[PDB]
Amino acid sequence: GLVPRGSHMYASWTASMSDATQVLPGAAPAASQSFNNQTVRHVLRLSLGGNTLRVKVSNLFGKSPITFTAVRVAKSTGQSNIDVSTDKSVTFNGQASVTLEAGTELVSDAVNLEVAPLTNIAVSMYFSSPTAMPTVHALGVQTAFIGAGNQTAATSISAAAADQSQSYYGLTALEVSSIQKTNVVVTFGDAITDGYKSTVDASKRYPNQLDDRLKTAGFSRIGVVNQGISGNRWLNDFSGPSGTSRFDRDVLNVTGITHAIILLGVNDLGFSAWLAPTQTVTAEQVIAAMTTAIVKAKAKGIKVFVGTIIPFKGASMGYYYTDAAEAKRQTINTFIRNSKEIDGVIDFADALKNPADPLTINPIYDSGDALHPNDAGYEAMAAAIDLSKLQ
Ligand SMILES: CC(=O)O[C@H](C[C@@H](O)C[C@@H](C[C@H](O)C[C@H](O)C[C@H](O)C[C@H](O)CCO)OC(C)=O)C[C@@H](O)C[C@@H](O)C[C@H](C)O
Ligand SMILES: [Cl-]
Ligand SMILES: [Cl-]
Repeated sequence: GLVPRGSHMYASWTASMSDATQVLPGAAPAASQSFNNQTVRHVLRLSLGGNTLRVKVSNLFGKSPITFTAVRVAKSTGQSNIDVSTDKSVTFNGQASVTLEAGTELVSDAVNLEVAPLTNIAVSMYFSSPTAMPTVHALGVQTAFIGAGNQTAATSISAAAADQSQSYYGLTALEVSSIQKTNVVVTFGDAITDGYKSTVDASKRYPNQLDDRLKTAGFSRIGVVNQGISGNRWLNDFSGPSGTSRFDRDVLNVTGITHAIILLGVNDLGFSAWLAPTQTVTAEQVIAAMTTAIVKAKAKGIKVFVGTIIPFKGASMGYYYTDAAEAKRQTINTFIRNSKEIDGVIDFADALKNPADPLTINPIYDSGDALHPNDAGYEAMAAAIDLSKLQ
């Protein structure tokens, strides 16, 4: 019959936030990016279409307030170009400018812009004042465009090509409304979820390719949002807040979440040889963190899938991969494969391993560093997933 007409918002695109000034123990301080009387135009791919949208901005890791002088949205026509006929003001309690205190985030008013799944929109921000922006999604795998003055409504960004970036600045979610029954699948992880080594501006991150499979199969109302952070660890901050500490924000609190795919831990194992020797952790400590996350998500009624840790022998031997890291990987994967608490295993390790040597990534899927898949490897990750799990 007629679908009940009550409208609801769903996360259509997400980006997990990191503090660009946070560094490893003993490391030299790191400076944040700043803007001063400048516009940043971001581009992002929507997983879910619908009738209206809203924008979530962030000063989560600011050390002082920031003021978004203007925020605008439009359909992207490639590079920095927009369809000016679709340009809309993004307001916050009716105001075009909004100030976020340090440590806070804010979702905008609804914007009347009809959008389709797997299309790109541009979200443009003007900062009139000197604005420090430590709150970023560092690894965007996507070009952002920076220019002088308020260009938020301009057809393109006029600037030098050296002013571009591949990060997202203070932009963390895009939510879209619909009356239809809708699933939201959150992919939670490290660089292998974030999509490091996939082709920039090509939407070839593994969650993008999973999304492609869903829409090709007809499931336009099953969305996939990305909560990976390159370099992320369960148990310790850097890169990004620890997985344990960000799970509530980046998984449980995602608007409309129904399913989660968790793939995290290789950095907990790999960082201790050299990057962070004071932060050695056991497989048991990783398993305990996973357990608490699984319990929390199941209590919220989320379907929880855990991926096996992909082989990584050859990845900076002696300085990331070690015999100790391999032993812990096998203990963790045994735990995953035998868990009766999770709703299912997604065996990424089995899908991507080298048939000639199961401790290495299949050479046809190796980006070249023995750790991160290439586009074909991210395609193979997506292909391994039983879409019945996401219903
Ligand atoms: C899964 C995940 O999240 O992955 C990534 C981290 C991972 O890349 C860490 C490295 C290994 C280190 O580099 C190894 C050191 O280099 C060894 C040192 O050099 C030895 C020393 O020189 C001897 C001197 O005697 O994994 C690798 C490459 O194996 C996530 C993220 O950080 C990627 C991001 O940073 C890319 C952005 C554009 O920055
Ligand atoms: Cl599966
Ligand atoms: Cl399938």
